[PDB]
Amino acid sequence: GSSGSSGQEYILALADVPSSPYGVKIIELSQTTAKVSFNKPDSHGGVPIHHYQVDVKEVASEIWKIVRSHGVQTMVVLNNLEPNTTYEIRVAAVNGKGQGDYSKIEIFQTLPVSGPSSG
Repeated sequence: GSSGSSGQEYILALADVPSSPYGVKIIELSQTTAKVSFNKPDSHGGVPIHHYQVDVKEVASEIWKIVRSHGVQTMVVLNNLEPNTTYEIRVAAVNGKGQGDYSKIEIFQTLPVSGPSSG
């Protein structure tokens, strides 16, 4: 029939990448940080997702920053951002196969600095 390593290549070999996530929205937005909460993808690329790839950057800047999570969580907080500024973030599903597709580009604007003294 065949030689070399073979056996578990029935479907796991003809598998595809996971679909783009949904429900993505910023629940906790700050002047410097920004929390992005989303829901699992309506479907997976055959194999179980490993992690999510998030890419955020200023609508004016041309540098995309990649921030990986610490697991299969659908929630991640961003940092190192300027207040009163807007940034475009996109959530994608990355698995053994790879980075399927990016979800509807999201646009969030940090809060305008108010003061360190609770008011």
